[PDB]
Amino acid sequence: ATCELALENKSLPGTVHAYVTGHEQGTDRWVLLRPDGSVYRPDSPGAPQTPLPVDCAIPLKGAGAGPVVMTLPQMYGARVYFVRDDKLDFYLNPGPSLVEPAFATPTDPNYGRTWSFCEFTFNPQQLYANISYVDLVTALPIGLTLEGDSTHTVAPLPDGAVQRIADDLTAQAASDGQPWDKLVTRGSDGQVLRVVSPQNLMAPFFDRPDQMPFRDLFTAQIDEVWEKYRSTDLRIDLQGGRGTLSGRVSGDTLTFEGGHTFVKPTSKDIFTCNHGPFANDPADSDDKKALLARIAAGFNRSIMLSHPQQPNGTTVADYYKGGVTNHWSRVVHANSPIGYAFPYDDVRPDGEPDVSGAAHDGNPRRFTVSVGS
Ligand SMILES: OC[C@H]1O[C@@H](O[C@@H]2[C@H](O)[C@H](O)O[C@H](CO)[C@H]2O)[C@@H](O)[C@@H](O)[C@@H]1O
Ligand SMILES: OC[C@H]1O[C@@H](O[C@@H]2[C@H](O)[C@H](O)O[C@H](CO)[C@H]2O)[C@@H](O)[C@@H](O)[C@@H]1O
Repeated sequence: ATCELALENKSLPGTVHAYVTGHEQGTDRWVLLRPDGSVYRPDSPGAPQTPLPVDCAIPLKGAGAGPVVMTLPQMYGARVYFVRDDKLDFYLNPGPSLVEPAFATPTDPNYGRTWSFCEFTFNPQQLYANISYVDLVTALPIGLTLEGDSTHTVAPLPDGAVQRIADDLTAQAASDGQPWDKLVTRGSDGQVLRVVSPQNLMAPFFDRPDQMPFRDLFTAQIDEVWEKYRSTDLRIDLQGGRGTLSGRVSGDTLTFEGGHTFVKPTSKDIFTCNHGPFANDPADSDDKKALLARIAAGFNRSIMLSHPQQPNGTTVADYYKGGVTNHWSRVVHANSPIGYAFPYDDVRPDGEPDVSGAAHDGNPRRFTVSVGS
Protein backbone atom coordinates (compact mmCIF):
# COMPACT_ATOMS: atom_id res chain seq x y z
CA ALA A 1 0.00 0.00 0.00
CA THR A 2 0.93 3.69 -0.43
CA CYS A 3 -0.62 7.06 0.31
CA GLU A 4 -0.48 10.68 -0.81
CA LEU A 5 2.12 13.09 0.55
CA ALA A 6 1.09 16.76 0.32
CA LEU A 7 3.71 19.49 0.77
CA GLU A 8 2.43 23.04 1.28
CA ASN A 9 3.74 26.51 2.04
CA LYS A 10 0.92 28.47 3.65
CA SER A 11 2.26 32.01 3.73
CA LEU A 12 6.00 32.50 3.36
CA PRO A 13 7.10 34.68 0.42
CA GLY A 14 9.20 33.35 -2.40
CA THR A 15 10.67 29.88 -2.78
CA VAL A 16 10.69 26.88 -0.45
CA HIS A 17 12.06 23.40 -1.16
CA ALA A 18 11.19 20.10 0.53
CA TYR A 19 13.30 16.92 0.79
CA VAL A 20 11.96 13.45 1.67
CA THR A 21 14.57 10.93 2.93
CA GLY A 22 14.30 7.48 4.52
CA HIS A 23 15.04 3.73 4.43
CA GLU A 24 12.91 1.64 2.13
CA GLN A 25 10.98 -1.31 3.51
CA GLY A 26 13.30 -4.15 4.54
CA THR A 27 16.10 -3.56 2.03
CA ASP A 28 17.43 -1.01 4.60
CA ARG A 29 18.59 1.03 1.58
CA TRP A 30 18.74 4.82 1.82
CA VAL A 31 16.22 6.49 -0.48
CA LEU A 32 15.03 9.97 -1.53
CA LEU A 33 11.81 11.12 -3.14
CA ARG A 34 12.25 12.98 -6.36
CA PRO A 35 10.57 16.16 -7.75
CA ASP A 36 9.00 14.04 -10.50
CA GLY A 37 7.38 11.68 -7.98
CA SER A 38 9.88 8.84 -8.45
CA VAL A 39 12.39 7.35 -6.03
CA TYR A 40 16.15 7.86 -6.12
CA ARG A 41 18.16 5.09 -4.50
CA PRO A 42 21.83 6.12 -4.43
CA ASP A 43 24.65 3.66 -4.92
CA SER A 44 27.65 3.69 -2.62
CA PRO A 45 30.06 6.46 -3.69
CA GLY A 46 33.67 6.23 -4.75
CA ALA A 47 34.82 8.42 -1.87
CA PRO A 48 33.53 10.02 1.34
CA GLN A 49 31.78 13.39 1.23
CA THR A 50 30.50 12.80 -2.31
CA PRO A 51 27.80 15.31 -3.37
CA LEU A 52 24.40 13.80 -3.96
CA PRO A 53 24.52 13.21 -7.73
CA VAL A 54 20.77 13.75 -8.27
CA ASP A 55 18.82 16.92 -7.41
CA CYS A 56 16.19 15.70 -4.96
CA ALA A 57 14.96 19.15 -3.89
CA ILE A 58 11.18 19.33 -4.39
CA PRO A 59 10.03 22.86 -5.31
CA LEU A 60 6.91 23.96 -3.43
CA LYS A 61 4.18 25.99 -5.11
CA GLY A 62 3.97 29.64 -4.04
CA ALA A 63 2.47 30.52 -0.66
CA GLY A 64 -1.25 29.85 -0.85
CA ALA A 65 -1.19 28.13 -4.24
CA GLY A 66 -2.04 24.69 -2.88
CA PRO A 67 0.01 21.59 -2.24
CA VAL A 68 2.52 19.54 -4.16
CA VAL A 69 0.92 16.07 -4.02
CA MET A 70 2.94 12.92 -4.71
CA THR A 71 2.82 9.23 -3.86
CA LEU A 72 4.56 8.30 -0.62
CA PRO A 73 6.20 4.86 -0.72
CA GLN A 74 6.68 2.95 2.50
CA MET A 75 9.86 3.72 4.43
CA TYR A 76 11.21 4.05 7.95
CA GLY A 77 13.68 6.33 9.67
CA ALA A 78 12.20 8.93 7.30
CA ARG A 79 12.22 12.74 7.35
CA VAL A 80 10.61 15.68 5.54
CA TYR A 81 12.92 18.71 5.29
CA PHE A 82 12.05 22.23 4.25
CA VAL A 83 14.41 25.04 3.35
CA ARG A 84 13.79 28.66 2.33
CA ASP A 85 15.35 30.41 -0.70
CA ASP A 86 18.19 27.87 -1.01
CA LYS A 87 18.48 24.13 -1.37
CA LEU A 88 20.19 21.74 1.05
CA ASP A 89 23.54 20.04 0.37
CA PHE A 90 23.36 16.28 0.98
CA TYR A 91 26.39 13.99 0.56
CA LEU A 92 27.18 10.28 0.31
CA ASN A 93 29.70 8.18 2.22
CA PRO A 94 30.73 4.62 1.28
CA GLY A 95 27.83 2.33 2.09
CA PRO A 96 25.81 4.02 0.75
CA SER A 97 25.49 6.17 3.88
CA LEU A 98 23.54 9.46 3.52
CA VAL A 99 25.30 12.46 5.11
CA GLU A 100 22.42 14.53 6.77
CA PRO A 101 22.60 18.29 7.45
CA ALA A 102 23.90 18.76 10.98
CA PHE A 103 21.85 21.55 12.59
CA ALA A 104 24.08 21.61 15.69
CA THR A 105 27.58 21.77 14.16
CA PRO A 106 28.70 25.23 12.94
CA THR A 107 31.04 23.98 10.18
CA ASP A 108 28.13 22.34 8.35
CA PRO A 109 27.38 23.63 4.80
CA ASN A 110 23.75 24.21 5.72
CA TYR A 111 24.49 25.75 9.13
CA GLY A 112 23.70 29.27 7.92
CA ARG A 113 20.60 28.30 5.97
CA THR A 114 16.97 28.46 7.08
CA TRP A 115 15.87 24.80 7.23
CA SER A 116 13.91 22.37 9.38
CA PHE A 117 12.63 18.81 9.42
CA CYS A 118 10.20 16.42 11.05
CA GLU A 119 10.50 12.62 11.36
CA PHE A 120 8.08 9.90 10.26
CA THR A 121 7.77 6.17 9.53
CA PHE A 122 5.46 4.41 7.08
CA ASN A 123 5.32 0.58 7.31
CA PRO A 124 2.23 -1.62 6.61
CA GLN A 125 0.89 -1.31 10.16
CA GLN A 126 0.70 2.52 10.19
CA LEU A 127 2.04 5.88 9.15
CA TYR A 128 3.52 7.53 12.26
CA ALA A 129 4.83 11.11 12.22
CA ASN A 130 6.24 13.29 14.98
CA ILE A 131 6.79 16.97 15.67
CA SER A 132 9.38 17.08 18.44
CA TYR A 133 11.41 19.83 20.10
CA VAL A 134 13.72 17.46 21.91
CA ASP A 135 16.66 18.68 19.80
CA LEU A 136 15.91 22.00 18.11
CA VAL A 137 13.42 24.73 17.27
CA THR A 138 13.71 26.62 13.97
CA ALA A 139 12.57 29.71 12.03
CA LEU A 140 10.71 27.31 9.67
CA PRO A 141 8.12 25.61 11.90
CA ILE A 142 6.38 22.52 10.52
CA GLY A 143 2.79 21.50 11.15
CA LEU A 144 1.04 18.43 9.85
CA THR A 145 -2.29 16.70 9.22
CA LEU A 146 -2.80 12.94 8.78
CA GLU A 147 -6.00 11.72 7.14
CA GLY A 148 -6.94 8.06 6.96
CA ASP A 149 -9.23 6.33 9.38
CA SER A 150 -9.25 9.41 11.61
CA THR A 151 -8.06 12.95 11.00
CA HIS A 152 -5.21 14.08 13.27
CA THR A 153 -3.61 17.52 13.27
CA VAL A 154 -0.48 18.74 14.98
CA ALA A 155 -0.15 22.51 15.37
CA PRO A 156 3.21 24.13 14.54
CA LEU A 157 5.34 26.50 16.47
CA PRO A 158 3.48 29.79 16.00
CA ASP A 159 4.95 32.48 13.80
CA GLY A 160 7.80 34.04 15.76
CA ALA A 161 8.30 31.23 18.28
CA VAL A 162 12.02 30.80 17.68
CA GLN A 163 12.78 34.48 18.31
CA ARG A 164 10.87 34.40 21.63
CA ILE A 165 12.61 31.19 22.65
CA ALA A 166 16.02 32.68 21.88
CA ASP A 167 15.24 35.91 23.77
CA ASP A 168 13.89 34.07 26.85
CA LEU A 169 16.98 31.87 26.95
CA THR A 170 19.42 34.77 26.59
CA ALA A 171 17.45 36.48 29.37
CA GLN A 172 17.92 33.35 31.47
CA ALA A 173 21.66 33.34 30.75
CA ALA A 174 21.88 36.98 31.84
CA SER A 175 20.52 36.07 35.28
CA ASP A 176 22.24 32.72 35.99
CA GLY A 177 25.36 33.17 33.87
CA GLN A 178 24.81 29.73 32.34
CA PRO A 179 25.50 29.21 28.60
CA TRP A 180 21.81 29.26 27.59
CA ASP A 181 22.47 31.96 24.99
CA LYS A 182 24.98 29.77 23.11
CA LEU A 183 22.13 27.48 22.06
CA VAL A 184 21.01 30.22 19.64
CA THR A 185 22.11 30.34 15.99
CA ARG A 186 21.78 33.65 14.14
CA GLY A 187 22.46 33.96 10.43
CA SER A 188 24.41 36.84 8.90
CA ASP A 189 21.37 39.12 8.64
CA GLY A 190 20.73 39.20 12.39
CA GLN A 191 17.82 36.76 12.13
CA VAL A 192 17.49 33.69 14.37
CA LEU A 193 17.86 30.40 12.51
CA ARG A 194 17.48 27.80 15.22
CA VAL A 195 17.95 27.11 18.90
CA VAL A 196 19.25 23.74 20.12
CA SER A 197 18.74 21.78 23.31
CA PRO A 198 21.61 21.77 25.82
CA GLN A 199 22.69 18.19 25.02
CA ASN A 200 23.41 19.25 21.42
CA LEU A 201 25.76 21.90 22.81
CA MET A 202 27.28 19.50 25.36
CA ALA A 203 28.11 16.50 23.16
CA PRO A 204 31.18 18.08 21.50
CA PHE A 205 32.71 18.27 24.95
CA PHE A 206 32.01 14.66 25.89
CA ASP A 207 35.64 14.22 24.84
CA ARG A 208 36.76 16.86 27.39
CA PRO A 209 34.20 16.80 30.24
CA ASP A 210 36.08 19.40 32.26
CA GLN A 211 35.06 21.99 29.66
CA MET A 212 31.50 20.76 29.01
CA PRO A 213 28.95 23.61 29.07
CA PHE A 214 26.38 23.21 31.89
CA ARG A 215 28.45 20.48 33.61
CA ASP A 216 27.71 21.87 37.09
CA LEU A 217 24.19 23.25 36.58
CA PHE A 218 22.46 20.43 38.45
CA THR A 219 25.33 19.33 40.69
CA ALA A 220 24.11 20.95 43.92
CA GLN A 221 20.43 20.12 43.36
CA ILE A 222 21.29 16.45 42.74
CA ASP A 223 23.17 16.25 46.02
CA GLU A 224 20.15 17.76 47.77
CA VAL A 225 17.85 15.11 46.30
CA TRP A 226 20.21 12.27 47.16
CA GLU A 227 20.48 13.43 50.78
CA LYS A 228 16.69 13.70 51.09
CA TYR A 229 16.08 10.10 50.07
CA ARG A 230 18.73 8.76 52.40
CA SER A 231 16.21 9.42 55.20
CA THR A 232 12.78 8.93 53.52
CA ASP A 233 11.18 6.94 50.70
CA LEU A 234 10.77 8.02 47.09
CA ARG A 235 7.59 6.49 45.66
CA ILE A 236 7.40 6.15 41.86
CA ASP A 237 4.06 5.19 40.34
CA LEU A 238 4.75 2.90 37.37
CA GLN A 239 1.18 3.58 36.16
CA GLY A 240 -0.91 1.49 33.81
CA GLY A 241 -2.18 -0.28 36.92
CA ARG A 242 1.26 -1.59 37.86
CA GLY A 243 1.34 0.39 41.11
CA THR A 244 4.15 2.12 42.94
CA LEU A 245 7.66 1.14 44.02
CA SER A 246 9.46 2.72 46.97
CA GLY A 247 13.16 3.58 46.84
CA ARG A 248 15.96 4.71 49.15
CA VAL A 249 19.51 6.02 48.71
CA SER A 250 22.30 3.97 50.32
CA GLY A 251 25.58 5.82 49.97
CA ASP A 252 25.31 6.83 46.30
CA THR A 253 22.91 4.18 44.96
CA LEU A 254 19.18 4.82 44.88
CA THR A 255 17.68 1.35 45.29
CA PHE A 256 14.01 0.44 44.79
CA GLU A 257 12.25 -2.68 45.97
CA GLY A 258 12.99 -5.26 43.33
CA GLY A 259 16.70 -4.44 43.47
CA HIS A 260 16.45 -1.71 40.82
CA THR A 261 19.50 0.51 41.11
CA PHE A 262 20.38 4.04 39.99
CA VAL A 263 23.74 5.70 40.61
CA LYS A 264 23.97 9.38 41.47
CA PRO A 265 23.36 11.33 38.25
CA THR A 266 25.18 14.23 36.64
CA SER A 267 23.93 17.29 34.79
CA LYS A 268 24.96 15.41 31.65
CA ASP A 269 22.70 12.48 32.52
CA ILE A 270 19.71 14.78 33.15
CA PHE A 271 20.07 16.58 29.84
CA THR A 272 20.77 13.53 27.64
CA CYS A 273 18.41 11.15 29.51
CA ASN A 274 20.84 8.50 28.30
CA HIS A 275 23.97 8.41 30.51
CA GLY A 276 24.76 7.56 34.10
CA PRO A 277 21.68 5.99 35.72
CA PHE A 278 19.59 6.87 32.62
CA ALA A 279 21.63 4.97 30.01
CA ASN A 280 19.39 2.61 28.06
CA ASP A 281 20.44 -1.01 28.65
CA PRO A 282 18.56 -3.86 26.92
CA ALA A 283 19.29 -5.99 30.02
CA ASP A 284 16.79 -3.94 32.09
CA SER A 285 13.43 -5.27 33.27
CA ASP A 286 10.28 -3.35 32.38
CA ASP A 287 9.85 -2.03 35.92
CA LYS A 288 13.46 -0.80 35.87
CA LYS A 289 12.70 0.93 32.56
CA ALA A 290 9.52 2.51 33.92
CA LEU A 291 11.43 3.75 36.99
CA LEU A 292 14.21 5.19 34.81
CA ALA A 293 11.86 7.26 32.66
CA ARG A 294 9.93 8.69 35.60
CA ILE A 295 13.08 9.60 37.56
CA ALA A 296 14.69 11.30 34.56
CA ALA A 297 11.48 13.21 33.94
CA GLY A 298 11.29 14.37 37.57
CA PHE A 299 14.87 15.70 37.56
CA ASN A 300 14.32 17.62 34.31
CA ARG A 301 11.15 19.17 35.81
CA SER A 302 12.79 19.78 39.22
CA ILE A 303 10.10 18.05 41.29
CA MET A 304 12.37 15.56 43.11
CA LEU A 305 12.45 17.59 46.32
CA SER A 306 8.87 18.83 46.23
CA HIS A 307 7.08 15.54 45.41
CA PRO A 308 8.13 12.29 47.12
CA GLN A 309 5.37 10.47 45.18
CA GLN A 310 5.17 10.95 41.42
CA PRO A 311 4.04 11.32 38.71
CA ASN A 312 0.45 10.86 39.98
CA GLY A 313 -0.45 13.71 42.30
CA THR A 314 1.76 16.22 40.41
CA THR A 315 0.62 18.64 37.71
CA VAL A 316 2.28 20.78 35.05
CA ALA A 317 2.06 23.72 37.47
CA ASP A 318 4.65 21.99 39.68
CA TYR A 319 7.26 21.83 36.87
CA TYR A 320 10.33 24.03 36.30
CA LYS A 321 10.14 26.16 39.43
CA GLY A 322 13.29 27.77 40.79
CA GLY A 323 16.65 28.82 39.45
CA VAL A 324 18.07 25.39 38.61
CA THR A 325 15.85 23.48 36.20
CA ASN A 326 15.73 22.50 32.53
CA HIS A 327 15.11 26.01 31.19
CA TRP A 328 15.30 24.76 27.62
CA SER A 329 12.23 22.65 28.34
CA ARG A 330 10.52 25.40 30.36
CA VAL A 331 10.91 27.98 27.57
CA VAL A 332 9.97 25.70 24.65
CA HIS A 333 6.77 24.70 26.48
CA ALA A 334 5.95 28.35 27.16
CA ASN A 335 6.30 29.20 23.48
CA SER A 336 4.70 26.19 21.83
CA PRO A 337 1.16 24.77 21.89
CA ILE A 338 2.02 21.03 21.77
CA GLY A 339 5.04 18.67 21.44
CA TYR A 340 7.80 17.34 23.71
CA ALA A 341 10.91 19.27 24.72
CA PHE A 342 13.07 16.60 26.35
CA PRO A 343 13.51 12.84 25.93
CA TYR A 344 11.18 11.74 28.75
CA ASP A 345 8.57 14.51 28.36
CA ASP A 346 6.07 11.68 27.60
CA VAL A 347 5.87 10.97 31.36
CA ARG A 348 2.58 12.49 32.51
CA PRO A 349 0.28 12.11 35.53
CA ASP A 350 -2.78 9.95 34.96
CA GLY A 351 -5.79 11.98 33.87
CA GLU A 352 -3.61 14.64 32.24
CA PRO A 353 -3.93 15.22 28.49
CA ASP A 354 -1.54 13.79 25.90
CA VAL A 355 0.64 16.67 24.75
CA SER A 356 2.87 14.74 22.32
CA GLY A 357 3.47 16.11 18.86
CA ALA A 358 2.70 12.77 17.19
CA ALA A 359 0.04 11.78 14.67
CA HIS A 360 -0.53 8.20 13.55
CA ASP A 361 -3.12 6.25 11.58
CA GLY A 362 -3.40 2.58 10.70
CA ASN A 363 -4.71 3.26 7.18
CA PRO A 364 -3.18 6.51 5.92
CA ARG A 365 -4.57 8.17 2.82
CA ARG A 366 -3.01 11.67 2.79
CA PHE A 367 -0.13 12.99 4.90
CA THR A 368 -0.04 16.81 4.69
CA VAL A 369 3.15 18.53 5.85
CA SER A 370 3.22 22.36 5.68
CA VAL A 371 5.22 25.44 6.60
CA GLY A 372 3.93 28.94 7.24
CA SER A 373 0.62 29.89 8.85
O1 LIG B 1 17.41 15.50 15.74
C1 LIG B 1 16.89 14.24 16.13
C2 LIG B 1 17.90 13.10 15.96
O2 LIG B 1 17.70 12.48 14.71
C3 LIG B 1 18.07 11.13 14.85
O3 LIG B 1 17.69 10.40 13.70
C4 LIG B 1 16.34 10.00 13.92
C5 LIG B 1 16.25 8.56 14.44
O4 LIG B 1 17.28 7.75 13.89
C6 LIG B 1 14.93 7.89 14.08
O5 LIG B 1 14.94 6.49 14.37
O6 LIG B 1 14.67 8.10 12.71
C7 LIG B 1 14.35 9.47 12.51
C8 LIG B 1 13.70 9.63 11.16
O7 LIG B 1 12.44 9.00 11.21
C9 LIG B 1 15.62 10.26 12.61
O8 LIG B 1 15.28 11.63 12.61
C10 LIG B 1 19.53 10.93 15.25
O9 LIG B 1 20.34 10.73 14.09
C11 LIG B 1 20.09 12.03 16.17
O10 LIG B 1 21.51 12.14 16.05
C12 LIG B 1 19.40 13.38 15.98
O11 LIG B 1 19.76 14.23 17.06
O1 LIG C 1 8.58 8.88 13.28
C1 LIG C 1 9.88 8.83 13.83
C2 LIG C 1 9.72 8.61 15.31
O2 LIG C 1 9.10 7.35 15.43
C3 LIG C 1 8.96 6.90 16.76
O3 LIG C 1 8.83 5.49 16.94
C4 LIG C 1 7.50 5.15 16.54
C5 LIG C 1 6.59 4.81 17.72
O4 LIG C 1 7.33 4.13 18.71
C6 LIG C 1 5.38 4.00 17.27
O5 LIG C 1 4.65 3.49 18.38
O6 LIG C 1 5.81 2.90 16.49
C7 LIG C 1 6.30 3.34 15.25
C8 LIG C 1 6.57 2.15 14.36
O7 LIG C 1 5.48 1.93 13.48
C9 LIG C 1 7.60 4.05 15.50
O8 LIG C 1 7.94 4.68 14.29
C10 LIG C 1 9.68 7.69 17.86
O9 LIG C 1 9.85 6.86 19.01
C11 LIG C 1 11.00 8.36 17.44
O10 LIG C 1 12.16 7.64 17.88
C12 LIG C 1 11.09 8.55 15.94
O11 LIG C 1 11.81 9.75 15.65
